[PDB]
Amino acid sequence: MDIDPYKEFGATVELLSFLPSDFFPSVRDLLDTASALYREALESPEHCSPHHTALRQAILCWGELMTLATWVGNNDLVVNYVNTNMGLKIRQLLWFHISCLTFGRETVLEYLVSFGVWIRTPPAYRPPNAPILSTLMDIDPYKEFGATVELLSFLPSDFFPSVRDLLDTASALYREALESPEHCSPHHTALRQAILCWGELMTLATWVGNVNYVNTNMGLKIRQLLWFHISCLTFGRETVLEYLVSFGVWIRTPPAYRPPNAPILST
Amino acid sequence: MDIDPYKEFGATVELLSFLPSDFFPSVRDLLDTASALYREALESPEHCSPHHTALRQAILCWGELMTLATWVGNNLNYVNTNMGLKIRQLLWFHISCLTFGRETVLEYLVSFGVWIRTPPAYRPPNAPILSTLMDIDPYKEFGATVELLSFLPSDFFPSVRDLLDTASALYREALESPEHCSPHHTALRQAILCWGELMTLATWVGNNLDLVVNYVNTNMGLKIRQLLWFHISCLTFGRETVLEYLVSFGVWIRTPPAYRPPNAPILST
Amino acid sequence: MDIDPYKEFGATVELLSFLPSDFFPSVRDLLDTASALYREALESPEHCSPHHTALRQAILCWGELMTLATWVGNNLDLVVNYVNTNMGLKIRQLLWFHISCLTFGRETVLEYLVSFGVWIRTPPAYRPPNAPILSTLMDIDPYKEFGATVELLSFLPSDFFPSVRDLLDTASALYREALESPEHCSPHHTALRQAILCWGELMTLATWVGNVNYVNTNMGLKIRQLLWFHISCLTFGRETVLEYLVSFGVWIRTPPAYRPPNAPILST
Repeated sequence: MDIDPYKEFGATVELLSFLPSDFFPSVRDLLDTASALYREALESPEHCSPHHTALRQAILCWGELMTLATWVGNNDLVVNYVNTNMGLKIRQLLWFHISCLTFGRETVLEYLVSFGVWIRTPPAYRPPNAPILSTLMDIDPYKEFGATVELLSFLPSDFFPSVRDLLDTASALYREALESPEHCSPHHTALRQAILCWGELMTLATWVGNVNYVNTNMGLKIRQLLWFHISCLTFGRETVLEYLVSFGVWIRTPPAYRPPNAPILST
Repeated sequence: MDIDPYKEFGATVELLSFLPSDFFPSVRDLLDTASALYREALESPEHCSPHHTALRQAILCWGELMTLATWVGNNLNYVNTNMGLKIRQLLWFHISCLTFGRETVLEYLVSFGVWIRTPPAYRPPNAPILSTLMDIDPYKEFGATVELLSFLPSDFFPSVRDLLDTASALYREALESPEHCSPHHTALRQAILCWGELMTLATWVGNNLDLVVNYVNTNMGLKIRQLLWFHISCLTFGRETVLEYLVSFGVWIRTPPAYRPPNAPILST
Repeated sequence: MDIDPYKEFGATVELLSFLPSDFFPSVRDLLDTASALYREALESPEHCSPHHTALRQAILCWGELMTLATWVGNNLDLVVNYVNTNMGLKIRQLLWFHISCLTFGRETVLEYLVSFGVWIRTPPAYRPPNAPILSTLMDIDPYKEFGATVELLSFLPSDFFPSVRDLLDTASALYREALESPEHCSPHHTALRQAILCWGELMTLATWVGNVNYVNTNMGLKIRQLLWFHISCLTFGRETVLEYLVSFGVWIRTPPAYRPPNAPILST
């Protein structure tokens, strides 16, 4: 399954390769621009726009890569690797969705065409001023979906399936829905990023070998985002919101006072 | 979470500390004031006001501090300085809401609060005093008693850390609301703050002279886990369902194991 | 109480950190712009815009700070570089904002601070060499728009106003959800956010000068009058305190053994 991270928004990954690599601002310069304008709209308990759901998973995915990169620095050079291969990818996702929130949807799509002809022409007949976008923070990933990360701390560590076992569930059930140019739900917008957040993390975990604590620290965090959004699409949206409450009272009761089988999720 | 126990009444905790610290009466003058006027109403099985639900837990939380302060003095002064000022304000504000109205005391904290602030030559000569001229049960207004909650086993109720974060994962945006959504919410806002100042005293004696945290969890931590489990379940499953759960589960643990249903009764949606 | 000067008008403090420090024109070149375009409206007794109420107090905040900087130059050159780095730069923003919001409208500045954000975030090999500058659409009485004058409040004696800490605690206890809110709700709240923040800069400078107890009898008294007048305008209404000020005038002007010994207290 090959998921284009911005295909629902009108762009492609190769149309956005019109811009050079060293055109996007730094992640320090992108996260502060996000928090200066959209702070109460990013910490909001509802999804105002499909860029807002896409930007929330992009900020949190950089939080995982920075937690992973400084981990292997303890156990100097990996920061030079992460800022060239996948740190550039987060800079594309942060730049695109910030400039979609500010300067509309179609204006930044017309900007990639208007930059696509500026960089293309020879330097003799090029204007000196490149085209630029003219006149018009700890977030919770489940916050617009109703649950919190505290509510999913009641589920034990072995309740979730494997991450390879969970990509196969989404790739079989919802493949032509996740690889579509539409959204069709705010869950598919959030689910498409968690595929690539794990996909752009496993290439770092493959490169760092040339030990595997990732499957209890970062992978357990991605097995929650995969399970919550698959079950939000399969067994309804609010049925899983009331299932976690019913699992909350089961896991809180001590042994010899609860039924021995955990409550399953169905219908 | 940070819960303000005046927030649903229109007042804030910094509007109450607008006044001087020594203005509020003693706990003995305030507890016998509420017993002289509302002992026939605080012991009643109805709410009749959201101030009565807040006042029943404010008296009971002071009884929990005066069962721990007697224990830490006996098994080796601080309460009246820190915890005593916070309990004198809850008794003063809730009595004066029931006696003089809720809106008059809110315009009294503003008017008297600027009266100290003005210089003593350009202010009115006298302070503008306000005049329009006991054993209680925390479940009795809800339907249960202490006896029905003790009918269930003592180690049935979960840990205190397991119950605080359930409220923070289900009703954090409703416990910190400026509106009392239910009398279960008003009785629950006091219980988080009662355990908050109960544990705050326990860390101070832990640094002063751990036996005390083993003592609190026996007879005070168990008493907190009762109404923390009770008010969370009554918000989730309804008050008319938890009362049947205590009856259903209470008979189930008493019957012999060969003639009971094989799994314990549990509440769910 | 952490009050914010721009949060009422739409922007924030950190959103104005998009622009660098050395972008704003000097305090000399900004006051020459204000007096050239808005002098018949800044000195007018009307409430013409909430930018005018914030600009009337921002000039007099600098007019009181420069007095303190001139005063410490005698009774000890090392303070001018301080008052141009921490203050100065903090008041160059508040003067640049309300002049440019009066001139080009308020919503154009908020789309300009974003548009200078994208010009400053891009690497220098791809941004244009031209900045995205915007070009398309004297003494001030601080009480005159509200009804009173300075000399009407000189009749109240120096031992009549409470201290600044007693008058700032009255603010955060009575009006804190209305001062910190992003709405105006009155011309008094807008004039009260600046008087609190101007005291934040005076006590900051007075601390570093002592690293000076005349501040609360030459400049703190002007803050004690401004904080008293706007708290009383919200507590008792505006007409009542203006009617009380003429009733203190006929009291404090009569000699002793002809006036009642009790001052005419504010009521209602």
